[PDB]
Amino acid sequence: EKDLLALDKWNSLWSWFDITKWLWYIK
Repeated sequence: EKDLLALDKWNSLWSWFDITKWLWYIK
């Protein structure tokens, strides 16, 4: 059951698409 919202698979997108590292300097 390939889930597009399965956060268990999003963990990989959070390793390179991490903007918090960007917002941590401002927000």
